[PDB]
Amino acid sequence: SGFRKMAFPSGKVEGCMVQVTCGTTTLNGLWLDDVVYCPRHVICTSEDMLNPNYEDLLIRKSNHNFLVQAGNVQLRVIGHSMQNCVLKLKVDTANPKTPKYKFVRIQPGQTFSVLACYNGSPSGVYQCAMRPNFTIKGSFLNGSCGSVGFNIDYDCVSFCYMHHMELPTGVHAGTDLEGNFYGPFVDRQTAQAAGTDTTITVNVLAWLYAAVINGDRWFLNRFTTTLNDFNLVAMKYNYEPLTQDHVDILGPLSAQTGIAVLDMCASLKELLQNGMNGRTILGSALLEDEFTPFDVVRQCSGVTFQ
Amino acid sequence: SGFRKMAFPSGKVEGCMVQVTCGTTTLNGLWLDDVVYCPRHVICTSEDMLNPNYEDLLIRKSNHNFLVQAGNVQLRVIGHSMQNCVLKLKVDTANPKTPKYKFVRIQPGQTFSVLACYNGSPSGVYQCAMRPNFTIKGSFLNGSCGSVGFNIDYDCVSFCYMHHMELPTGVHAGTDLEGNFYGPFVDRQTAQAAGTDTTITVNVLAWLYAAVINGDRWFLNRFTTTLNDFNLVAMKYNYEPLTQDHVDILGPLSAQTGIAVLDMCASLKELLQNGMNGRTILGSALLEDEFTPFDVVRQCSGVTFQ
Ligand SMILES: *C(=N)[C@H](C[C@@H]1CCNC1=O)NC(=O)[C@H](CC(C)C)NC(=O)c1cc2c(OC)cccc2[nH]1
Ligand SMILES: *C(=N)[C@H](C[C@@H]1CCNC1=O)NC(=O)[C@H](CC(C)C)NC(=O)c1cc2c(OC)cccc2[nH]1
Repeated sequence: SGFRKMAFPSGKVEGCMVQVTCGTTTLNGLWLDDVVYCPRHVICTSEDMLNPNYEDLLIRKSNHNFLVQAGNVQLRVIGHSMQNCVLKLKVDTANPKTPKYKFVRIQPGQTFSVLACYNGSPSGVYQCAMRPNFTIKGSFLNGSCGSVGFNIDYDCVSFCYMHHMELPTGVHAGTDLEGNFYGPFVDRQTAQAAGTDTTITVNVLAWLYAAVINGDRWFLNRFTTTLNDFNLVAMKYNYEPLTQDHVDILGPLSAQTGIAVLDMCASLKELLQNGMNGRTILGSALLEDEFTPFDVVRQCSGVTFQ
Repeated sequence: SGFRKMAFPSGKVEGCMVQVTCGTTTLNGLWLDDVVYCPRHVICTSEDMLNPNYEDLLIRKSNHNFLVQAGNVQLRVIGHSMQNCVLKLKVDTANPKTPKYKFVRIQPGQTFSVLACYNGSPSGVYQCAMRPNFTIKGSFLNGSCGSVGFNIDYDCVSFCYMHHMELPTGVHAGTDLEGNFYGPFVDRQTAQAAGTDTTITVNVLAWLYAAVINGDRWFLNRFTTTLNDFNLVAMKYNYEPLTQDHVDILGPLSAQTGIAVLDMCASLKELLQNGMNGRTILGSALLEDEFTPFDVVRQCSGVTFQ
């Protein structure tokens, strides 16, 4: 029993983090096989940062301008290339700890673990959601760039995120491991706006099912609703429209708890309209939206990895 | 910027988790050097837990009744002993992945990372506090006993917790790695009460300092108070009394934010008396008490380990 924001064990990723230095700037990179992946702004100087021409800054640099070290081991760089917003440095030695791995572009509302790193060394791990406006609510300081987010499916690490910037509002933005930003952001020292963020309805409902599985049941009611009528209440309170694909995803949970999806929608509707009344669900006074239905199912059925 | 409940990177601990089988029952153990540590109730049969005589169940068992598996490697058991509520299995081979480590008995209000495991393999990691009533608010299913809690200081893992039971109210209890329970709990299927749980006042203030560091400042006020006067407010509201030791520990944070401890107590008093008014602090509608002052400084100044 109990239910926590839980991250994936980070052993397989800690083994891949290295420090990458170019001139003054140091950040993190990801060492897999014979390639190190790192954010490309490692090649900026404190002036050229307000609008860099990265194709023309990469030209002033040769391999040996790139200092890569795994722990105290220095790696020899034997090639370098730019793909979108990441640099890829070919190194002489292939990471003996390379896990079996995939590169995956994640979808809004999906969750992943972040291993926050500084100077190539892990500091901590936490779970995160890719918000609908393509930001994440993380904990990142100077030097954190190159930190990666990931999921683990059995033995396979799915890398989905590399960290690149903090926006004005204090949320975070970054790329997939192909260097393509999530969202409309660019890697330049400019003030960029994220759009308005809705709440992930399908996740809030999966959390209500976790609550019920764990004994927390005061929010259950006698009522019902329809997908279209609840969706009017979702608009008003800034929740993503709920779809029949979402309904289908909540079904194994609906079928474990004996509570049909649309009656759980009805319980939610009434929490949105009247609030919680100073009570709590799974220890929270707010509606939590960073658990996918998969997360709820992993944590209530006990899925392992190694 | 940002602030999350972060766990320590779990790599050094994953290398130590193994499976321990005694008849029908399988749970987790901790392999360090040539010794495996696991909860002694691995030797109970599904009947005997209501009142076990552990010395007399442990006598019916020989080395070879204990099957240890580290991944797929079966370890040979060459000795066994009971120390308080933990079994110690002497195995022929020393764990090649043994980190530098100590066993530590932590104090109420200190935090630690939990690596939750099943069948000897890691499922996930989250951060936890030892409540004042010596329980923890975790996420543990059947098979999770033997999961351990730990802190990392640079290169040394400090093991502080091994998981043994869930109480009626759905909180959790366990031992230090010498097998002594935190709290008044015993390892038998009996009706056991956690005491009344107070809130960890020194941690709530540490979270308010974190909030201010990160821009959340709306709870700051013009008023002040005294140590004895706020403590009258802490009693009524179920908070542990604040001491000048606590003041002294909150001082480096008071000196980073330019806010003396007693002015921050004053902000808290009025949150306790008036609520939050539908607002949030660091994304929470509740007052968080599972960040120690140390945790706040680790996360706001970016401390690393590996
Ligand atoms: C990576 N090391 C760092 C991570 C930030 C540091 C502070 N918290 C983070 O998450 N990234 C950056 O510093 C990034 C570098 C560019 C060249 C890609 N810049 C920013 O992240 C940045 C610029 C900025 C402005 O205008 C300059 C205004 C508000 C916020 C902001 N953030
Ligand atoms: C260990 N593998 C397991 C962990 C539990 C499983 C369910 N959630 C957990 O945390 N421990 C036990 O099953 C433990 C066995 C020993 C201590 C004999 N028993 C309990 O944890 C337990 C007994 C109990 C009773 O019986 C009076 C009543 C309410 C709750 C409860 N929990």
